[PDB]
Amino acid sequence: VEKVFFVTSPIYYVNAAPHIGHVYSTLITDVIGRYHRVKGERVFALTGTDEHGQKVAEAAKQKQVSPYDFTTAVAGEFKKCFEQMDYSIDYFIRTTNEQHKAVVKELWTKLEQKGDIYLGRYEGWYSISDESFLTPQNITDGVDKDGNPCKVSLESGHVVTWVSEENYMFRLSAFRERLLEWYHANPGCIVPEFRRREVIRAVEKGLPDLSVSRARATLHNWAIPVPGNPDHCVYVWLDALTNYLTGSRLRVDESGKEVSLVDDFNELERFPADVHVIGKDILKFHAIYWPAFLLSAGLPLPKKIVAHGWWTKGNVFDPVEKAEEFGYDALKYFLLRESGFSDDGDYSDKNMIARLNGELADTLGNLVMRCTSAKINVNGEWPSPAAYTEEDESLIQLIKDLPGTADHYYLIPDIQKAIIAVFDVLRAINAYVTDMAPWKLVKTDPERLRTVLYITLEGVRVTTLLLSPILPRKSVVIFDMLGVPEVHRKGIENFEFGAVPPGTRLGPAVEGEVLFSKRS
Ligand code: MET
Repeated sequence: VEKVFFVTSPIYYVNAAPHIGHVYSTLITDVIGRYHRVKGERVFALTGTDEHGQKVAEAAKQKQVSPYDFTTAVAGEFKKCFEQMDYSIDYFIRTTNEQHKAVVKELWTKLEQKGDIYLGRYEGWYSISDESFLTPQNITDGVDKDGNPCKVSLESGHVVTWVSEENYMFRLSAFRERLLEWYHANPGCIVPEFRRREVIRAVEKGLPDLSVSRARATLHNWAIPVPGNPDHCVYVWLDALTNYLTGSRLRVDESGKEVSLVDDFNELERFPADVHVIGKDILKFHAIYWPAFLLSAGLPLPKKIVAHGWWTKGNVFDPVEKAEEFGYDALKYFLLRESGFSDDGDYSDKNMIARLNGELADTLGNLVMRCTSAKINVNGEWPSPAAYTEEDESLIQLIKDLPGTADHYYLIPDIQKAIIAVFDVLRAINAYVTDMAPWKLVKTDPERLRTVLYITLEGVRVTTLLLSPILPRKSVVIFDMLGVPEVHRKGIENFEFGAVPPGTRLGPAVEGEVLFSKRS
């Protein structure tokens, strides 16, 4: 039952540079990973690059560079981007890696031996930009790169082309009943629920067999050869999906480089994924194809697929530019708070500033300053509380209930709802402080201040602990200001109210230090 918590992002295409969609997907992956480490579990978080296929090769042809140099360069830009964004991903995987290819061949061979791969033809539409097979119902009319009539995808609006090849075929049609059993037996396996319902409808309709090879010429020879048939290459998505299996089997050193590939996945206790984070654009591949391959191979199926609301891939939005302007943690807070499982979000500077000023500065920041202020907290310590009033007890109840509420939300996972829950408590704590007016209590009633101050400090600690996956740097600052011992900054034991004992001294002040500075 207890294993390493395995969380993954999709592996991104290297045809263009890093951008918001990749940053978001990896941010979600990172936060889930961070939450489970704070909870005290073992974690392996995976991200990477999808480097083979027609469109990557063509993207490299256009830049007058060999596919090897082009992919190695762009992968480097992705790695730099993720270091810059301050993630805590455990490993970065590239499909060009030899161990990955080893695993692909191994999986391919398994599927072939079970009788689930046969030689056939695909005659039909294809989107090179989505590397996706389409039926005629998923295309319509549109405009070429030059401007002529042509066909485009209803899915993405990218150009389609007709394909008539002799291909290796995966017997996907044979897995319809089993996939439907899987979805019905595990009704939390796809999130959010309306995307779960979408998948089920699709599979109910019926499943065609799936092309899993292309002729080597079509792919510009930039792909993995099919075992025992050099004229064919492995489909970029069988290749790409398999990264999760590869990553589950790689021992990794202290610096982050891969070292060794185990034979049996159970050695490392990662497979299958506990959470696959993906965009909505790639749901069919993760919820239909991937499990069908795993069923064919007799491999365990993933627990959860979370499909967020942005399609994974004169109006620029540069994450690193904005994080340099508003702060890293602040931008992360905004991206995770502004949207759930929909595109709609006012990603404007007006709204980024509204939430920076309203929530992060006025609600969280102001509250940290009030409970550490030398005017209010005169001894610079956690006081021992006196007797609790019924109003005190109501706030204490909220703080006690928060961990279990936030835990359920983080496990769904619905990170927006987990933030909202924490901030509801932060608002309540502010309301309580304005009622008790502890600044007045310093002169008039000191025994009472002890109680008010203790509750405020402990509320700030518990909320900050649950926000630490969202605001990893600022949570450390906050804990330093509160003087929270290092041991108390993680572990489910410290989700409990009263974990930091009275008499703990605060961290020292800096002359005019601000936590979140208000902009405009
Ligand atoms: C197995 S995840 C693959 C995702 C795909 N390379 C994309 O960027 O959309």
